[PDB]
Amino acid sequence: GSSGSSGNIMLLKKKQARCQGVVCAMKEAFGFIERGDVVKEIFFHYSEFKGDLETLQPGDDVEFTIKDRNGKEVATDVRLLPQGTVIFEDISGPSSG
Repeated sequence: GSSGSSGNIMLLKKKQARCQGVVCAMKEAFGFIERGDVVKEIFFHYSEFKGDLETLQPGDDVEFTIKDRNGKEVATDVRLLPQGTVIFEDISGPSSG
């Protein structure tokens, strides 16, 4: 009997896709994100924004995931993006992401 309950072994977790842009609108309740290659924008609420509401300007790059929201397309679970030009360092490892 070879067929049965099997497990415990390497597991590949390759990334799928994502959508990011630039915070063009700055308000004390909600804002909008602008796209580069494409011209599609969405409405994101700061309440969902998971970052530093204290220091966010002028328009730090941000990420989001378009869902199948009924009515309009909004961005849920917004997460700020990393700095632009990366700088060398002495931290060799798997890194995040």
